Amino acid sequence: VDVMDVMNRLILAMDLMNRDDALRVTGEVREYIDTVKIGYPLVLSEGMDIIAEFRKRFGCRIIADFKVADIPETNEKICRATFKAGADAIIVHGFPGADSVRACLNVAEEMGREVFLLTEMSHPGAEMFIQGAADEIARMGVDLGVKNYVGPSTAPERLSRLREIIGQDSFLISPGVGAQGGDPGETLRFADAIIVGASIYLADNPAAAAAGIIESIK
Amino acid sequence: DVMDVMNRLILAMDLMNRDDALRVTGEVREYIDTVKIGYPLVLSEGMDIIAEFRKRFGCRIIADFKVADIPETNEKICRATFKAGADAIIVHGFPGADSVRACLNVAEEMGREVFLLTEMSHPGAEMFIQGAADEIARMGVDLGVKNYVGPSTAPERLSRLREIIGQDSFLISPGVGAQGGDPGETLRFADAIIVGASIYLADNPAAAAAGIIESIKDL
Ligand SMILES: O=c1cc(O)n([C@@H]2O[C@H](COP(=O)(O)O)[C@@H](O)[C@H]2O)c(=O)[nH]1
Ligand SMILES: O=c1cc(O)n([C@@H]2O[C@H](COP(=O)(O)O)[C@@H](O)[C@H]2O)c(=O)[nH]1
Repeated sequence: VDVMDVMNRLILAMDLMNRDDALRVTGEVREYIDTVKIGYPLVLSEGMDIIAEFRKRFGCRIIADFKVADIPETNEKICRATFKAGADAIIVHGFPGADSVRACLNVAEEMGREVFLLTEMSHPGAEMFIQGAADEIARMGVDLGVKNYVGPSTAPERLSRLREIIGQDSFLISPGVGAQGGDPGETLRFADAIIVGASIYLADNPAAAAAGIIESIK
Repeated sequence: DVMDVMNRLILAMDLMNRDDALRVTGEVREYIDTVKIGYPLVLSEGMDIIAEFRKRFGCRIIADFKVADIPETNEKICRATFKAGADAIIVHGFPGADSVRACLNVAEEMGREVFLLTEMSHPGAEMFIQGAADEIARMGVDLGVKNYVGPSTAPERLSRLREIIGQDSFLISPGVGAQGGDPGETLRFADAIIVGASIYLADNPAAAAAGIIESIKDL
């Protein structure tokens, strides 16, 4: 169906692990972004309440990057807890199979939230097992009506293939830009938005880093 | 040398509120010294629940977080988890060797354990995990991983996993009870069984745990 709009096509990966730094750095770049990806590094350090804190302080969409990868019954519980904490969307692994994905879709439909299917990863180890399964995982998502996908900026031809599988109407976001070597502009040939973590949050000047990224893709 | 689990029985504590989780665990505390805590409880009550279990029950805690990210992020997850007091963490092997090593690095630094999840118990595991499982297990063996998780619901797969990891490795196995796995059959290959809802949702959890141990008193 209709997919979300991400301001400036840029999603902040907020993986700092203390609340003060996470809030401060996010504050520094709040003018450039309306969507923040929060994962386990921050949540396990500060608690699930950090999600509602971000939404209230910044008025942003929160994607919970929890790479959900359990059996269906447990996946439903994880999704329910996560959406109860205010997350707008959750990222789910496809490698555990269709029942595990459907469990997440069920909860997202009930609660009016979104699932992102992680089809392929950005790190070298992804080549061992994930890469060979990635096209089939993406097709599994398409066949189940998944609208939102995550694929790797560090493998542009794989990202291009993913876009071909999911079609032009699906929403695609892509990590590995900056620290992992992915290029903002090239990634946006295929992705609707890029995800950027440390090259912003570890920068001497995070606002300048975000502004520079946006300048390069204006 | 690997850990010893009292009565070869690990409680999967997947209740999602603190009072029920603590109470039910209290009911069965005499039967077990090792509890597996996952995201259902942790995301509902906070990471402080791990230290609470260790202090109240004196148990080993396995954090079932199915860690499945890039190496940099895996390191962060493991550090947060071990800082919260977890004795061990469960890590997926499907994201590959660098991602597993990141977890081993932190576990070595902090004096804790990694369990490698090689194969899963639910039907969807057939789609992608099953075909990779022997290679994931071999990857673990080649990296010196000593602790493994494999499925009670696929006994011949569990047997194959034991053949790959050898007799000296430690193997725990979920899917017993609710998912149809049998305690005794599973313990032919696994060092311990993991049991969740068939204990924690029972009308009488202590009776359920006692019944399970009674059925394996022989082993
Ligand atoms: O394939 C993937 C999937 C991810 O979610 N990620 C996540 O995206 C972020 C990347 O951060 P960074 O820009 O600092 O490399 C991290 O939160 C990481 O866990 C990734 O790097 N590769
Ligand atoms: O392959 C696997 C791996 C698991 O960790 N688990 C976990 O083991 C537990 C099984 O609980 P139960 O006995 O209620 O089915 C759950 O916490 C689940 O997430 C599993 O069921 N299958």
